[PDB]
Amino acid sequence: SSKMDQLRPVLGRAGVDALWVSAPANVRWLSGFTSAEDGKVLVSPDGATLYTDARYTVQAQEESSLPQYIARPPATYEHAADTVRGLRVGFEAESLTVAELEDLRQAWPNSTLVALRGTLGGLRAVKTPEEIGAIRAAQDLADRVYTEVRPMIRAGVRELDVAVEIETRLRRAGGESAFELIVASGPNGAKPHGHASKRVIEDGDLVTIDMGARLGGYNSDMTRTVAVGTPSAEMKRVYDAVLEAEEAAIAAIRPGVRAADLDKLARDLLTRHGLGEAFAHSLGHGVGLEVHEGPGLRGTSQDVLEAGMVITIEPGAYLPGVGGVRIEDLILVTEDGYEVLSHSAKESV
Amino acid sequence: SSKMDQLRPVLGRAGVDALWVSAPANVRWLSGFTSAEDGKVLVSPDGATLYTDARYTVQAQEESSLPQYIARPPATYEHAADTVRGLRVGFEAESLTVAELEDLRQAWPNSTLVALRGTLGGLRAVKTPEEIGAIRAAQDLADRVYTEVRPMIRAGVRELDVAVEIETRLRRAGGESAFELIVASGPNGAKPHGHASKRVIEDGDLVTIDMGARLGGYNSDMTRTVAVGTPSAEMKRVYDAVLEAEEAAIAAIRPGVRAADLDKLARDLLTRHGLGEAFAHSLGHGVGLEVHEGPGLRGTSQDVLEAGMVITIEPGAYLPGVGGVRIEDLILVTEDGYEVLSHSAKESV
Ligand SMILES: [Mn+2]
Ligand SMILES: [Mn+2]
Ligand code: NA
Ligand code: NA
Repeated sequence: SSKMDQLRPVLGRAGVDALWVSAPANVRWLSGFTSAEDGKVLVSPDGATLYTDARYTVQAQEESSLPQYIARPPATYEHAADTVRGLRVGFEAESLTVAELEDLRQAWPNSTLVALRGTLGGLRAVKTPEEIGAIRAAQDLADRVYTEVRPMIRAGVRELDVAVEIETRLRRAGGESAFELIVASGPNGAKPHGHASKRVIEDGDLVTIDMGARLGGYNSDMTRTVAVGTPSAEMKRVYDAVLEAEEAAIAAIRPGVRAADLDKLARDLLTRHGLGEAFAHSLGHGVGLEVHEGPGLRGTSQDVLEAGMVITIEPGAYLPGVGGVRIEDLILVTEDGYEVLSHSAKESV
Repeated sequence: SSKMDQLRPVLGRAGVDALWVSAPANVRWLSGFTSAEDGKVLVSPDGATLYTDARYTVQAQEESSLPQYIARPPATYEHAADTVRGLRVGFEAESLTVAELEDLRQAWPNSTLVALRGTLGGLRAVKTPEEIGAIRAAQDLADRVYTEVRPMIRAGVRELDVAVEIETRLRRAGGESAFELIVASGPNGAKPHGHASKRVIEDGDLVTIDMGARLGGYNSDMTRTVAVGTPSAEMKRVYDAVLEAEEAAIAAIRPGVRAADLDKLARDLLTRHGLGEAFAHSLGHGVGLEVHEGPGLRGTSQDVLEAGMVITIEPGAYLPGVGGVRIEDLILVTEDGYEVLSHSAKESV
């Protein structure tokens, strides 16, 4: 099915006649426009139109699968007004500011603006071959840079300086770091939400490297933990347990599997190995135009995996004050299983 | 005056009894909390409270000048509800999403939520000595890195690689690039909104470097243009005109001067030197917790400079297809004039 034909039944079920698309990832998903922060799309009974300004005339003509109307706000949505007269027009309430909604309400007095909250969550969950190709290119860049930087990860090096080297090489390659880099050594390994500090890596530390590349608008995401010297017996057990959990959850991926059941498989396994008050509260997430997008692999998830989805699998176990381990791979769901896209080594410790 | 005593009369004039502060820069401005994306402040007739979750208990106790209530959303604003019963509660409509407003409306059914749009613009325009000190530290880092990287800017080097070197050194120093770096050489100098491309710098090019450092939460901002080899007679005239405009506008800074009149001084000067269909449409902006904040130096501005404000002055002239020049300094308004905070050399071409 075409993207528009995927979207329209979702709008029907949501009880709207039209949709003002303002989230940059959904503007780009629908239209192909790659400067989507400066575009908007109106989906309506008359079709679908990309709105952007005259700086982007040539670029939008070349990129957009949708006809274009060229103007700056507020001319864009004022021009759109007659198209939406008498209609229920959905908008993306998790994205749109109150001021932006006020602007639309003033411009469309003969329309009913309808807030959509979770409605479009996971709209982009299934990727086309072209999209998968772009994600592969991003992840291949991430793997190349990780493999280049890995030998620098040794005693005497600051976490921060490992992160700098990763960022440097991603940028020199024409990409960028997809999110704030995590290089978490020793007790810093036990803090999720920690990034890369000035802490110097020492012999006996595990080091967790959580990184991704954004390249051509698409993201990748992986996590590795490595040993510098010989870790404690305890941190080795932690590492082996998390690796066991990761490889077990990956091996259950197939069309039709419930995201929540993957989460349960990992938490049960960690619990059997003594780590069931220590683990991460989501197992993973979709990756695409955003680093974090649908589906979600929480215990409460109602998502069901299908072929073409790209997700992470990332069990984690944290021992506050001591250390912690995360290991994550980027996975493509296939017609009868999965394909691991992230190829960097997973080492023993 | 204290920050709260600055804010309360603004709220009075705006016709509200209370304010839900959600913009991270204003959460931090009022409270001192430095992880302000994960905090909110309620200003009310009962006082002012910082809301954040238990991950931040110790940090918020140490940092916050305001009492704290520790919880995750929605417990935070549900706990706040009885404080705002019967009140007109302002919220920051340019920041808050529609979904976030819906959440507050459900939690505060006996309150009236009042959208504030431009109300708090320039709230943070005047800086304290401590704030100025933080901005000086950021700009000093920017100057140090610019001076280190300047000699690499030569024929044969990609724009992108100059940007990478800047980013690398800012990050290694414990800061970061404040915004997407611009290194614009040759005809790329004529494109505002261009950043750093793979274009190789050549003899005869001007190169425009637009950069800032974020350090300890505060930003800096400057722009330099330099010559690689000998530029055309025309681009030299452009450079000299823009430098003349910049130094003229800076020299008019004092308490009481109108931001719009600074803009007029620069556009008149560029027009006298043949560049009055070529120039930038704002002369500059405040800098602080955000790179772009009040005041604004557009022709339509109603802002008036006062002592303690930190602003940029940045005339620009662009010759599409040929080249362009921007030059910018970061300026502190003083009791009877100004002080230039950005110290990097401004060269002849
Ligand atoms: Mn990761
Ligand atoms: Mn600048
Ligand atoms: Na991954
Ligand atoms: Na400046």
